[PDB]
Amino acid sequence: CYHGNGQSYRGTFSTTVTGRTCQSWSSMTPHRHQRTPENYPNDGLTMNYCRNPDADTGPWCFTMDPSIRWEYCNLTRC
Repeated sequence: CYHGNGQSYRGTFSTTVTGRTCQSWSSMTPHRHQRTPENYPNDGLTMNYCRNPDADTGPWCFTMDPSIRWEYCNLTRC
């Protein structure tokens, strides 16, 4: 679990809500994006971990599902 909007979340959980696997923020595969550790160095954008680099309402991620752009992660607001 995370606190607030999980802005501070820097945990190693990477499974979407639907049991789908989180894509690595570095990788442009399958979802091509700009939320990179490279564009946002102080965000926690490590590997495929779940983060909220964007003032979302909980920690989310880009999905390894070519069909699913992104989703929240299977976490709970501590």
